[PDB]
Amino acid sequence: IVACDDPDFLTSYFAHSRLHHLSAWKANLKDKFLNENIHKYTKITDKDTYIIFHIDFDCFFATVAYLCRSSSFSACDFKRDPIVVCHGTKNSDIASCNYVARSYGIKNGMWVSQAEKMLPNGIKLISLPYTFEQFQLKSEAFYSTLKRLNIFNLILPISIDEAVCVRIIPDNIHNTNTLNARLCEEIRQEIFQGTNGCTVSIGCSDSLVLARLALKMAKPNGYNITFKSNLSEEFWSSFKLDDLPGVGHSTLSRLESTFDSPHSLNDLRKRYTLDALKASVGSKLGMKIHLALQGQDDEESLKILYDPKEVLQRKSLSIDINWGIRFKNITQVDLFIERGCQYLLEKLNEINKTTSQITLKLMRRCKDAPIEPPKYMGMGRCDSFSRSSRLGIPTNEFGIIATEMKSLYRTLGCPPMELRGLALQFNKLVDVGPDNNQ
DNA sequence: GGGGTGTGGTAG
DNA sequence: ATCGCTACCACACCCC
Ligand SMILES: Nc1ccn([C@H]2C[C@H](O)[C@@H](COP(=O)(O)OP(=O)(O)OP(=O)(O)O)O2)c(=O)n1
Ligand SMILES: [Ca+2]
Ligand SMILES: [Ca+2]
Ligand SMILES: [Ca+2]
Repeated sequence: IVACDDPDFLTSYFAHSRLHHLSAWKANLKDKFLNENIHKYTKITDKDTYIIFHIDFDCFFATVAYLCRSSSFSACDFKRDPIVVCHGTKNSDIASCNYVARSYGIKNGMWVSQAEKMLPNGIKLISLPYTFEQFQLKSEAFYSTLKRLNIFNLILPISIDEAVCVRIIPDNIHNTNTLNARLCEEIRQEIFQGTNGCTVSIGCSDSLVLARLALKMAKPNGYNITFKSNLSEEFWSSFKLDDLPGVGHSTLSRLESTFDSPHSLNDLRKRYTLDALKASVGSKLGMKIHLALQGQDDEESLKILYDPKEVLQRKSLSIDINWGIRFKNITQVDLFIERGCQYLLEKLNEINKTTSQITLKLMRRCKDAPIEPPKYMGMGRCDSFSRSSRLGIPTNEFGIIATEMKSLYRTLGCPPMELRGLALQFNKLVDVGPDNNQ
């Protein structure tokens, strides 16, 4: 066991943290895209008419961890057992659950302790460990298969297990549902073969937003083709409000307050007005939802098609550590800040940039919150504080950056024993060119 | 019109 | 036990 004051803490935490893995895998996929396209264009233009195939592994970690499970789980049945992937036994996140588990109401992100209560007696939850390297290998097979099929003009990485794949249709060609279904079935079968048993679902449409909703309707282990010309009340009635991309729990709560608790996207689209929507959730998010309820993308979402190199380019670099943070004094806090800045500077030098602006953010135990929260080593209920600094000259120098980060910590006034989380951010990245003469 | 700050929220 | 990350738009509210 490795405590936060141990030099090996960051290495250990990132080795175990699935959320760190997701972030790192996504960042690597974006960098790979940029490196592979440095001399190519491969951007969608205004003259192109396109179809979106949104392809995503079903219950990704649960599927892979099952297929790669150790001999102690040899008898586990993926079709009949409720399966989760997690580290622990109580207040530990279910990173992924299979569709048997979801039949009982279990969802990704739930704690094991919450999920166990949803099972009737005699039904036992199977908890599989993470298989991080094999998650990545299955991802490799997925992205390799997509490219090998030679059916897409543009393949955009969304996640370790998910890609937006764009097919341009010439005016030349009469696209049909039958042709799209055959492509869906080819993709699904080739990925199933190429990954040695993992399944993907596919949403197929003429917008990014409808392709995402079609993907949800397709799952598990299926495909759905719903173009704007195919839209119906039956389609909209099939979705919850937070099935919309960009709508999470906070936005959902506002929509339910404003529109008398709609229970489907059909309820919402029959009740809303654009003006009332903007007043409830904000101008830009309101417009996004209004357009989505017509099956249409907003301008911000379309940028990934028309300028993927800009959208996928990294603009900031940070670490966040909000688990395991228990320091007794400022000396140990300062050493942790130094270790984090060393880690960040290794990443910054790998991309050959400097930074011009940095931020320290912290989580501090709320005055009335227990010192030991419900989740072992968790941050618990906290107040957040952050402060940024503009550096005089863009730099990659540890002495400058770590000294200023430690200064920023002091300005926020958090006693070491009350600290529950820390974020170190390089907010603005600056190119390094061949001319460095003053 | 231009700039700045810290914070909210989402995704996977 | 248990590994609650992290990029990035949008916002509110401040300056000239
Ligand atoms: N709260 C979450 C959500 C996702 N993930 C990890 C594990 C997921 O398997 C993987 C992909 O996320 P998805 O949202 O695509 O979810 P799944 O693939 O598990 O299920 P599905 O896509 O079938 O709904 O990211 C996680 O660790 N914690
Ligand atoms: Ca998935
Ligand atoms: Ca996914
Ligand atoms: Ca959503």
